[PDB]
Amino acid sequence: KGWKFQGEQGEFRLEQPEHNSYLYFPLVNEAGMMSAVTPNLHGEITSGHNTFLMEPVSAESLHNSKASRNFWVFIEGYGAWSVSGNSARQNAARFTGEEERSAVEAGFLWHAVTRENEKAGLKARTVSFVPVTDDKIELMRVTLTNTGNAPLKLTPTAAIPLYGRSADDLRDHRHVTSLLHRIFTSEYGIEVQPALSFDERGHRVNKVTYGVFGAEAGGTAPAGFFPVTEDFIGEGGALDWPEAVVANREPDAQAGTAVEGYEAVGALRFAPVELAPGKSVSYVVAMVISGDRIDVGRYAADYLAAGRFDALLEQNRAYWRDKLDTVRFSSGDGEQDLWMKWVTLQPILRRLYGNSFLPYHDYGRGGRGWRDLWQDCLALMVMEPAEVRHLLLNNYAGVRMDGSNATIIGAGPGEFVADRNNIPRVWMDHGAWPLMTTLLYLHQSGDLDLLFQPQSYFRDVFVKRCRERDASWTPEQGNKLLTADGQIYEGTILEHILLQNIVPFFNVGEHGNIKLEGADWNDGLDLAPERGESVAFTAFYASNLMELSELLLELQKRTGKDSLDIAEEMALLLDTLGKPISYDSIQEKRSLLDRYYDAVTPRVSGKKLLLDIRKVAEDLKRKADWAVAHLRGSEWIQSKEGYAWFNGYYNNDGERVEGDHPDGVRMTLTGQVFAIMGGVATDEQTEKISQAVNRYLKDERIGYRLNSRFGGIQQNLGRAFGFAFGHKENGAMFSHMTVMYANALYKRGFVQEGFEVLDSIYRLSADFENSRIYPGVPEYINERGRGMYTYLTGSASWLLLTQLTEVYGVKGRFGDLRLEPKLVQAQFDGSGEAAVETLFAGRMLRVVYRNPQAAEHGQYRVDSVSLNGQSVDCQNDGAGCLIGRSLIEALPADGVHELIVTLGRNIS
Amino acid sequence: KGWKFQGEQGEFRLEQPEHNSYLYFPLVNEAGMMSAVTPNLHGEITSGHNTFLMEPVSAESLHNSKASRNFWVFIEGYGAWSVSGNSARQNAARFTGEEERSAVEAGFLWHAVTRENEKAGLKARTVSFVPVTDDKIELMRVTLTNTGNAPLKLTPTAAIPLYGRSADDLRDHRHVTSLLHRIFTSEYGIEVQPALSFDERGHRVNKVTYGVFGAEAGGTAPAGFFPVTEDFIGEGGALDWPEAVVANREPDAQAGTAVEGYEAVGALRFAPVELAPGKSVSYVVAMVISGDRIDVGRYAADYLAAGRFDALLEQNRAYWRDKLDTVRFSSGDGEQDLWMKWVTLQPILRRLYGNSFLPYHDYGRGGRGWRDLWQDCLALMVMEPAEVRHLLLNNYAGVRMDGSNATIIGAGPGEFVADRNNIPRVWMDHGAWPLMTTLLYLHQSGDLDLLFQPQSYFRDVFVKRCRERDASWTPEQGNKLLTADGQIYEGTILEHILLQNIVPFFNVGEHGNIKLEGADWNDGLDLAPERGESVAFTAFYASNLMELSELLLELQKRTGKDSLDIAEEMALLLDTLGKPISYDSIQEKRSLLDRYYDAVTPRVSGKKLLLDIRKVAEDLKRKADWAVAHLRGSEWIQSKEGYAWFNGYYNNDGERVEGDHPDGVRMTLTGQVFAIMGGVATDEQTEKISQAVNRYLKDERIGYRLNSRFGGIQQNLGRAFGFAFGHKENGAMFSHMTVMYANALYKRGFVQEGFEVLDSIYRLSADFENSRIYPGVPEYINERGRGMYTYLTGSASWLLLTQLTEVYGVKGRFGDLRLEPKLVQAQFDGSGEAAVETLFAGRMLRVVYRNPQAAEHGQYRVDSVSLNGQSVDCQNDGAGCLIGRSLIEALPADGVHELIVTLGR
Ligand SMILES: [Cl-]
Ligand SMILES: [Cl-]
Ligand SMILES: [Cl-]
Ligand SMILES: [Cl-]
Repeated sequence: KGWKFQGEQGEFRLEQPEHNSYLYFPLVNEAGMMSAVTPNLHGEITSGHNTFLMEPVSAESLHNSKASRNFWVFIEGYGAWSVSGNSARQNAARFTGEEERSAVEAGFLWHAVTRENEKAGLKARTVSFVPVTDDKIELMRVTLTNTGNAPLKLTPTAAIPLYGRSADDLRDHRHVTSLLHRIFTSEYGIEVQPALSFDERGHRVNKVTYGVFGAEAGGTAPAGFFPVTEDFIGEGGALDWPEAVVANREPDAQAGTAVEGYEAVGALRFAPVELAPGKSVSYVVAMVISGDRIDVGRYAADYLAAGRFDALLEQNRAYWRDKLDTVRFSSGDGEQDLWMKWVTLQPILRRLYGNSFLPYHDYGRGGRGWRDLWQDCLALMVMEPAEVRHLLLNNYAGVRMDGSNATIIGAGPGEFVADRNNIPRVWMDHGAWPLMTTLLYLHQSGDLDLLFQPQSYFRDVFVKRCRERDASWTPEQGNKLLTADGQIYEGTILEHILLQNIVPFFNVGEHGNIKLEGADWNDGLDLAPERGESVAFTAFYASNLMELSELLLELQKRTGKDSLDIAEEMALLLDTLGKPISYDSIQEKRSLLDRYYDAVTPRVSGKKLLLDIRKVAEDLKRKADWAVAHLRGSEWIQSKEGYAWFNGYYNNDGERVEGDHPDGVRMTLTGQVFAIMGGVATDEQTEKISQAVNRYLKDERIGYRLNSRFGGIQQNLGRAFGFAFGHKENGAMFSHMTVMYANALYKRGFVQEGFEVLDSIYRLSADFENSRIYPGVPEYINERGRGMYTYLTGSASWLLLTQLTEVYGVKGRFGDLRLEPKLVQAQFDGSGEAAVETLFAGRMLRVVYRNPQAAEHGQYRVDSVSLNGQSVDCQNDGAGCLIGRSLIEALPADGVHELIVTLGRNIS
Repeated sequence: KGWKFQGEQGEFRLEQPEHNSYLYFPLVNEAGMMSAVTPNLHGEITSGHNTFLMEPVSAESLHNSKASRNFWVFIEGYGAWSVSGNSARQNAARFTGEEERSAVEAGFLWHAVTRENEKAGLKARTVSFVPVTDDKIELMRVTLTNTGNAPLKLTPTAAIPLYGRSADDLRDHRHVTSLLHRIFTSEYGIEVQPALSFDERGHRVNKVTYGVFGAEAGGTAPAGFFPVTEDFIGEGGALDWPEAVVANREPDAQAGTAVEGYEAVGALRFAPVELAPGKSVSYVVAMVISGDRIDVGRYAADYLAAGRFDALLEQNRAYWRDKLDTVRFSSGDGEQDLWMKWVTLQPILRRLYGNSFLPYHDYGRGGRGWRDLWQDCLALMVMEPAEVRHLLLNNYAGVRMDGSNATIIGAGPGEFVADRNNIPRVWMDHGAWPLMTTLLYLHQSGDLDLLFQPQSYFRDVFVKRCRERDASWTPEQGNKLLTADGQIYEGTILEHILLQNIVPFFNVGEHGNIKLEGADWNDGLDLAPERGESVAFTAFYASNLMELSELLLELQKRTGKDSLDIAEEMALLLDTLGKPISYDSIQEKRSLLDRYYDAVTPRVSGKKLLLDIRKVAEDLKRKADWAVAHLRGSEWIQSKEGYAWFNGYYNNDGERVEGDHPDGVRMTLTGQVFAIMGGVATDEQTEKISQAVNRYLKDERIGYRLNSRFGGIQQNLGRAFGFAFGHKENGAMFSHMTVMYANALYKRGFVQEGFEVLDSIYRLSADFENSRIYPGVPEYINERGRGMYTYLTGSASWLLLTQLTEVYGVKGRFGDLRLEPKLVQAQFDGSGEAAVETLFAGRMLRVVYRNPQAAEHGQYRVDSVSLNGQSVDCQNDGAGCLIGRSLIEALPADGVHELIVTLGR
């Protein structure tokens, strides 16, 4: 019943594709055309929240709305027929065993729908893609073929239903705003340019223009048009059975006609044609969004002229092949290797959609959040590392002097927007992710000097981590932290990082773990700001502080830096250097944090202290050691049944969330992941955690759940518990957290367990009968096994990163290349090999692991390593081998350089 | 081919009704169930913005969404079939000449869709109505009849697609919010009660429950259910072709099943049945919204038991017949008389829908605006007068001490909400409508003492007609104007009225007419707050001031009141009493108004002056005379062609809006109406205005336009000009203003002209081929002749009122009954009669005008008047005859009392 890969480049085919609800496929470009296309050509087309070409949709629209893209043929002796099956007549064959043969084929990045009218002897194939040009444009090519024994007489009509305004107008002033429409017909099609826009921006003049144009393959313009939706469908008609097509009416309008005040359709009537047996005719349709009236002449020459569609499709295929060839996996599981190419696409899709504008993602307006700033750097480090350094530098401008950060991202490089009107949430984990991302950069690049670049701090009306409003703020101060004498304060990137991690350490709740604030990574743990605690992310901050300590000593060891320049007020938080407070006292830690807040609000002095890098490291290690001992001694729990794991949470009544409970044990995956990843969990505790996970969270049908079932809503904890169990942030297999769990297991050497987790995600995703999704990893697998919120999920970045840097084990260590395979025997192919092609230190490498002895992980070691046909010496034997960055950089820039790692068995 | 009336109570029928786009019919009750139903059973069902049972829709949804109410029959030998024609199979017959025979019949207040499957020998009839009980409920009865020669085997499935949450979720978090759904099945159907609500109110616990229940005619419960929409439609299915029906699957769920996290459908599978030739089976479906989980047992007993649908439908018919029988017209145009019964319904509909929740009305959230507070009193004064006095008193609490008013209406009696976050618009005409409404009340009731009742004034952060923010404001001031000593200030209703009308007099622009502010009645004249002027409403205020003057002298003449108690600071604005300023000086009028504003901001002193009622009247007449002379002398314009009329507007560049212009003369209807109505236009000017209207605004196809064509957007005037010409506030036949034009013409004795106007509205509305609406008056007739924004339009209140008080001429004069017919000869029936049944001074009267000499208007007069078979004396010959209120009040309370007015030459 499912899709099947064809060829070796990731192309797939699915038979009878409209027999599955809710399917859609993405077409997008950098210019900003963002489309979704279903098996009957429904979906949406937009350049932003305020500029939808086709009507904004959600999931239920995909079956319930008749307004798909469409292309009609009026077939002599048969009548009206949709090339995608979206007509009332064709839809009425569903569930009667009389459905027409159909298929979807797709690739990088294009989509093809096929259909056969056996009765009439007609076949159609409709190819959709977004060209890789600088226009906001989607193209469609319909090819019709006479498969029968006699000539067919056909009258074609393209029909792209238009919306042409803000999603704010979907219902609210939907009809009123239709009165603002202005339609202009020209030789090749229809433009709609509303006179005004009425939406949440207010009432303004509009110039944005939405166009539908078309031509025959040979360049011939349409014979005429039906630009007005109500006239096209006819009195009592609809877009899946429109009178103009069904009664084969003469066109309403020719070129040069203007019509005002009506909903519009890009309905293009082509000349009738006699199609000989075995012959084809094709039509090209272009859907365009532009900032002003369209130069229809240029668009016709560029997109509709004979041969342009085909040339541009080849350009699309080459551009996407080039983007995705930066990472290629090769293993014994060829299907998973191909599925991984789709995973590899997803991080790009998230960037170019702004996590929005696909049917399930029905609320996004295309912006970026704080998390995205750091997360987007993960795939880029592997696939396109040139801009990573600049992004990281810019991102740190968003940090406040209390360690919190701006939460609305602006247009410009390192631009952040203050909202003085809405009191914003603080997410307690926002300070943890930046160091994780930045450390990866440091280890891939070797660019330790990034840490000493200067950067400003964000400043707005909100102080003491949004606990109060500063009465002294003005528009005249601007959005940057100021010194006493009025200058923009600048500190090192490292100063920003230290602040982000040290502040949460002191911001403890009544049970001594770091406060939940408005939520952590689970945005649905939003109802415990007063007394909630994220033990889960206390582990992450503990680990961050420890890594920082190690980082600083390594900076001294490598850079020779003996000193750190830090704002003088931050010396209060590095209490180990002066008069140390008791970290066992919640009162003392909170009081100290209050003194710090007072010292830096509204302004800093601008004086900096130069502090011994070892002494700062020592302070960070004291904090980290304290947190580790506290978590192990106070937050390690056990059920009566005998399983044990880490409590992740305290609720808004100050109660421990996890453990035994009426109606079942309560456990969270999030409470385990960072404990494992960061080392708070001992090896023994990690083994025990994995047993508890497998007992309480691992579902036989849907895999590793985010949490076990809490009965009913949990109004002292979060809105997540209002979702049905097994959906979204309540107990679904939430891919992002599950992948991080696997990553954590691989990091700690629990390779078979890690493998099981990663393999479960793939198996679930690829089990089409239940998942009902195309190749890729979804945001979650739900209670019924369905894949939900496709393509845009951050889990793809983590899956890609984990497969590369943990499973195949190709990763940087201070700029040097560390190779440490964690492949299991089953992953090696019929030639005893598994390989990855990957970019490192500006060179493309094919890292090939040879396991001729077919040893399991734990039974093998690196016997020898060769590069470009020559022996490489390595500065390690245990763990894995380490190759100096110079040897990579010395390779030629052109071509793929093969690096062969031969694996042999262990002695004794 | 249009609708046709059947019988004499306003019931109509339309053949092949789904052959027309966008049709819908309203079903509503006082309890708050608000529904729309189309010929294929689409539309919507809601109790408010946040509590939609069926998905929120606009006009395009009515064809584009498959999620109609539906009822399916799986017919052995034929397969799946929709009783309303909404299946993929049946829709595919449209435009092929193979469509099934169908009809809509409707009445007060119910709807019936019929359909025939000729192939199978099956007929269906589906009746929808909202019971007039205290529940928020819609009922549906489907009756199936075997019209063939052999038994039919039928499997029925009701299917009401559910939404069950806020319109805010239509797309935004549509899917996320589906995860909050909780579905519960019981013996008689399906309940959906979301665990939480996520909408513009925030994230909250929800208890509201949406139910779909059903039974066979005899009370037998459904055999089972398909509560989950995706399971009902099946993989790749849709609501117009759902697998559960099409493949005739066994039910997914029985009573006692709970399902969480999925969009829901009220899909009720009834037991299969063998239907004999000629025989019928019926099913009843109930759609319910409740504040908490539904007592399904009680609903089954009350709504699903054998015979309850029929009893409740009869109760519905009797309730609505009783509401609408308060006004009945009878003339030579029987069809118009019946169409007027639908017009008579509309003011009730506007109240019970809150001008919202019908497909075209896709933005209203069910509240009331300032205008509604006064406008709603119009229909109530003639249909249901008991609460009118209380409403009027409460409404005046919303006036600020600068004559402006609150624009957000609250929950409680005379509750008004401060806006606070948005700097709000001031609508310059908001102060004019209250006196108009109140004067009508005074003349219908005789209750002159209303004018002396005390009332507070509204107070918020906005002062000087929202030109500045009060620096002294806090939450601790509260929502009411305070005295110097800290007391809530109270002034008479008359004080409020005087203020509302005197302030605009001084608030003049650079050309000397009253400032446009954020708009007048045309809400789309919103882009000239700095320099715009509404000459149009300057005429209305001029007339109001003159009527006030007359009112005060009449108060003295009747009440014996020699004094008016008025806040001392308002004496500044009655400058005729002290040191008069020059009304010819814009500077002096504005300066004086500034001194007044300063005197009452932030507080009044609380001291009142007693002022001679004649002297106040004299001040008001001076103002009114000044305004009249200024408008006649400065705003009367003429085109080069020789037509002449009143300029209505100055734009934000201080330019005169109307007159000759490149690409065509610019004229507004609004600039004429109040000039005529209020007397600013002389009789000569009124004749000339009517010629100019007919020349520039009267379209042969669509009737009296609101304005002539201004080419392109007009960003120094208003957003209205961004609408396509002939739509909404840009040049459509906008019924409300056109009716007021007619009213104005009748008032001034231009009866043939008035008749033409009113008759055009009817003809346009009833020309179904173009209008494509059911009986009633629409908000506008558009460029293509289509009726738009049906049912809820305030034009119905004006049409009703004008037909009663001007055309038939049955109106109050200080509580006495004045009869002054303005019927044309063609309006009299074959017996030479035209009549109106109407409620006056608490009695139902049938006023019959007999015109045996067939005289035209202007050629006839009142020869004699008789009441219940006895001669009535009249205290008037000129204008019309006047009957003392006592003679009416002395009549018996039960029954309709006939009052025969014989007309001679
Ligand atoms: Cl067929
Ligand atoms: Cl956003
Ligand atoms: Cl058929
Ligand atoms: Cl509202």
